Amino acid sequence: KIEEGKLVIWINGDKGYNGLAEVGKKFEKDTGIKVTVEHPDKLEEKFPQVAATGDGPDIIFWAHDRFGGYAQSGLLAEITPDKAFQDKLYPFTWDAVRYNGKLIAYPIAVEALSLIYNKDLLPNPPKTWEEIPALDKELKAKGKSALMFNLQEPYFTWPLIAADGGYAFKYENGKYDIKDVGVDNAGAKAGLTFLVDLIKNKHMNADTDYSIAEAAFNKGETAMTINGPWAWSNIDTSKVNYGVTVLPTFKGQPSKPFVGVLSAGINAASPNKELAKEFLENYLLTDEGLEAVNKDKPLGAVALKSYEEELAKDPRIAATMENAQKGEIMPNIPQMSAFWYAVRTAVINAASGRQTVDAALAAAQTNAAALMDPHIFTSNFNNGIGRHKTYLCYEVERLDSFSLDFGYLRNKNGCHVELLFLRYISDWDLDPGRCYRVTWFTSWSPCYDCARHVADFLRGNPNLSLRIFTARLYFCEDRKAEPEGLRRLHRAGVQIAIMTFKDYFYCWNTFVENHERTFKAWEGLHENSVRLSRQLRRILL
Ligand SMILES: OC[C@H]1O[C@H](O[C@H]2[C@H](O)[C@@H](O)[C@@H](O[C@H]3[C@H](O)[C@@H](O)[C@@H](O[C@H]4[C@H](O)[C@@H](O)[C@@H](O)O[C@@H]4CO)O[C@@H]3CO)O[C@@H]2CO)[C@H](O)[C@@H](O)[C@@H]1O
Ligand SMILES: [Ca+2]
Ligand SMILES: [Zn+2]
Repeated sequence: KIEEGKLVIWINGDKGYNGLAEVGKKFEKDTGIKVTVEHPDKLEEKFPQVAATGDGPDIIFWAHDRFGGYAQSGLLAEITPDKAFQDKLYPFTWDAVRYNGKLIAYPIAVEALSLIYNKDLLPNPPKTWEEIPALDKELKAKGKSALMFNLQEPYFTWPLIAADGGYAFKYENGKYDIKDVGVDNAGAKAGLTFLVDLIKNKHMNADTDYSIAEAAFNKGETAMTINGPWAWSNIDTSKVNYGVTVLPTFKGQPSKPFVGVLSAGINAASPNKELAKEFLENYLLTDEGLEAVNKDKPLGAVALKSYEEELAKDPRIAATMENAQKGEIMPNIPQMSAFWYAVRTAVINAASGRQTVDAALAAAQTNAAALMDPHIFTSNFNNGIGRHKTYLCYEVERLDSFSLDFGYLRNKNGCHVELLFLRYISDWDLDPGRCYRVTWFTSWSPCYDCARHVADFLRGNPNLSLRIFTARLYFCEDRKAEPEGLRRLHRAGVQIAIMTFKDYFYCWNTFVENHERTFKAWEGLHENSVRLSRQLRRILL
């Protein structure tokens, strides 16, 4: 449901979407092809929903942190720029859009948050966060506040949380450990506690959003703020005398903002994949293109070497790059949106008092995971009681071993969990140059049909290993076909086993929102496990 011979673009409203629409005009004049530029709310949320059915825009613009998700779902076309073009752009920006061995998007510009001060109210901006209270007291007397920034988005408070030692996923040896999450470590709590204490002590209000803070600073009501390049335009229009310096340090260490890389990706359902490539390579990622945009609203430090050398003379851009170096670049992995949704809830609740810092950050670590209700796990994985629904917990590892994703799903819409997993892993289109191992923890054995498709799919993909651990056996009677289906899976190389306490214990700690409560085994677990183990042993002979 996407029009051919036309380009629709989605970009966020805080970017220079008018500047971009002009590049679409130049492009239209030189080709005849119309270029619509829309900027819907929550476009980053809307895209995956529409794109999954063959609708959506041809090009989507967002920071790169959300693209691994889009790629896993099979929503992005593979971009393929020649070696000549890849030279035009800084190497490290290409690395930000590298996922699953492919390039998934075109990098446009590097964004990072900076401290923005009013020279008239504060000629010397504070070097530490700890001054801000005394600074706010000194200023409150004159009818002004010291600092105002958006507290409704974790992006803006992340620099303070990350400073003392908070982090998203541990990065070591070039890879990300998705099981080592550092949102609740000592550092995180320290930085966030400072934030809350500012709110308790009446130096910041908890309800301050983006528009409120932007209006405060642009009317000279608050001495400082914290924002990105995109904000500079309206500060100019307001004729405030502003500087753009380094984010203050916390406990001696620098604030570590998450660095975004504005990126264009192409809808895999687009018929206009060529048009999009032509537009992005030869009209936007040029000198003329980026300027048209950067004049509407600043991009930061663009990815285009030629045009960046020119922009880097700006002292504002210098500070941006200084903060970016101090900080880290955002991971692009699918876990990132979950992480962002989680951290968001923490800062809001901790800031409003609904929770304590320690409590909020605890829940964040847990929420960022795909976790089951404990009642649902016990209700369904009991090896003695047969519910009429199937649950599947899965882990997907890479044999280099190293885990890429873990989650759970249940049968839905008359669609068995086995076929649902097949779609999820097909859509992903894993790099066939490497080897992976899929592990299922399922509550029922697979029906006969699904045993075909899983066997077919596995002979279709020699580089995948499947291990199924099951709680019960479905229709393993002699007047049923299912028992052979388990042999056919076994012959396709699949390791089938019955779950045991070790397995239930692992699942309890991995796929369940257990609240630290220890796994209590049910009466008949060890007996049922033993009985079934033999019953299976009898099937695979
Ligand atoms: O929870 C309710 C909210 O849900 C939606 O917000 C989500 C996004 O969908 C997530 O992707 C994520 O947002 C990240 C964002 O992905 C990340 O790039 C960064 O965004 C910066 C961006 O780099 C910069 O260019 C500029 O646009 O500012 C952005 C920050 O505002 O950080 C984001 C998170 O702070 O998480 C959010 C929820 O936090 C939906 O959009 C919301 O309307 C909804 O309320
Ligand atoms: Ca760094
Ligand atoms: Zn089935």
